Amino acid sequence: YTRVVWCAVGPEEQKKCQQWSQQSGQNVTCATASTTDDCIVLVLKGEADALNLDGGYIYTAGKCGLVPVLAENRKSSKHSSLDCVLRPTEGYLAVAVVKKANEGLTWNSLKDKKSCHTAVDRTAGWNIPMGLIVNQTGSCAFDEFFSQSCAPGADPKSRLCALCAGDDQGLDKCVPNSKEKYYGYTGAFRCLAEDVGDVAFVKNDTVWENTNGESTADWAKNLKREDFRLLCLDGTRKPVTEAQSCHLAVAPNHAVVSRSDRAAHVEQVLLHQQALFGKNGKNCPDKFCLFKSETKNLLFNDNTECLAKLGGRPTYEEYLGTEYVTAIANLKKCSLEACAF
Ligand SMILES: *[C@@H]1O[C@H](CO)[C@@H](O[C@@H]2O[C@H](CO)[C@@H](O[C@@H]3O[C@H](CO)[C@@H](O)[C@H](O)[C@@H]3O)[C@H](O)[C@H]2NC(C)=O)[C@H](O)[C@H]1NC(C)=O
Ligand SMILES: *[C@@H]1O[C@H](CO)[C@@H](O[C@@H]2O[C@H](CO)[C@@H](O)[C@H](O)[C@H]2NC(C)=O)[C@H](O)[C@H]1NC(C)=O
Ligand SMILES: *[C@@H]1O[C@H](CO)[C@@H](O[C@@H]2O[C@H](CO)[C@@H](O)[C@H](O)[C@H]2NC(C)=O)[C@H](O)[C@H]1NC(C)=O
Ligand SMILES: CC(C)/N=C\[C@@H](O)COc1cccc2ccccc12
Ligand SMILES: [Fe+3]
Ligand SMILES: [Zn+2]
Ligand SMILES: [Zn+2]
Repeated sequence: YTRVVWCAVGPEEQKKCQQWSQQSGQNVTCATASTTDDCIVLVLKGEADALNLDGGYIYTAGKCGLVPVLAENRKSSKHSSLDCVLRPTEGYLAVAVVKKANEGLTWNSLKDKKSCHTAVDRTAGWNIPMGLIVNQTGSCAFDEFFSQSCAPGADPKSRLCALCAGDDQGLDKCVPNSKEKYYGYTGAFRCLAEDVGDVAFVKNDTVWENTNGESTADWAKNLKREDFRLLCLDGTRKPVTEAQSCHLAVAPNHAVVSRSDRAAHVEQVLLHQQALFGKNGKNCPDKFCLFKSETKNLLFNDNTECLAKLGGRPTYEEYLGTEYVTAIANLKKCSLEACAF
């Protein structure tokens, strides 16, 4: 009680966690796994308490009895009167992004192109676009739709991993952690920016955060918003300013999950942790900021303003929404209920 073990995915999340652990006075400690699924297993066993998950994994976790505790909440124009912790979460926009110079590439001509996914089983990077594609083609052969992909977490020797690059040394090709060059929102967008892939499946925010000087990372320094287009489902292409009307779906925010028996305790610690290291935390800019990691989205997305209370004490199914749960169920038919472990 009062002590929470956080599960870090990969070495860079471990390093961030160790620092947070140090600054928390060991009120938070760290477990590390190579994959998010392994972190989920550590939580089930009771060897870790919590990690922040994409909605695709909240679905995995939820079937195993884990619960949403607090959600990532980003910058808002509406509800602005309300305190961030009490403000409802809005959801992010899942988009398909292409290079402008790649003229005449539309939603309807993606077959045999090269693709960049955040990771297998993630909302924007996988579940939404491949759910749409399985539906549209009436085929479960989503391994044969694109000529080559980087989809971290797929078989490293299938074409779904052909475009993945591994780490500094070429090791760890296609691992679903940040050692993979093209892992996650930032990695998938980089995959597109370097013209390894033709399309990246990311969220609206990723384009903005890595273009027009917002990043300063060497691959992203010279990236310009006007050089990218969104692919809409009507066959159109739009500027990245038109995400409201050109997206694949609205995605439930990333959320902290814990075993239901630990939820209350995890919630209490985390609220106090963000008072100290969150956006206006006592200690953030000065000693440690929970929600920064130079564009890398380690443990939390860099654009998190705060972690919000849920309210309505939602199950994972109500948190994800029936719309999203049925999408995943339908897609998982290709690869009807149980915990995977
Ligand atoms: C790909 O297609 C599948 C199969 O249709 C989609 O599942 C279908 O989509 C709709 C939208 O969620 C579901 O209909 C709804 O269901 C409830 C009660 O059934 C109803 O009250 C709603 O107003 C709405 O009519 C439908 O259940 C579902 N069909 C099946 C067989 O499950 C799936 O969503 C698609 N995948 C993606 C990413 O679009
Ligand atoms: C580690 O956790 C303990 C217990 O929650 C914290 O101790 C409390 O600190 C606050 C602020 O200093 C006080 O108002 C309480 O009276 C303390 N006692 C309790 C409730 O046990 C401690 O601050 C935490 N350390 C860090 C740096 O996060
Ligand atoms: C797409 O994402 C971007 C980046 O998150 C959003 O632009 C931000 O909007 C907030 C408040 O709405 C502003 O205060 C920020 O300055 C913007 N960020 C940057 C870096 O430009 C944009 O609103 C999103 N669009 C949609 C349709 O959701
Ligand atoms: C008690 C419940 C209803 N309240 C908190 C959560 O459900 C919020 O979850 C959600 C978070 C983000 C997007 C979402 C889209 C549809 C439905 C729920 C979403
Ligand atoms: Fe996501
Ligand atoms: Zn919409
Ligand atoms: Zn409920």
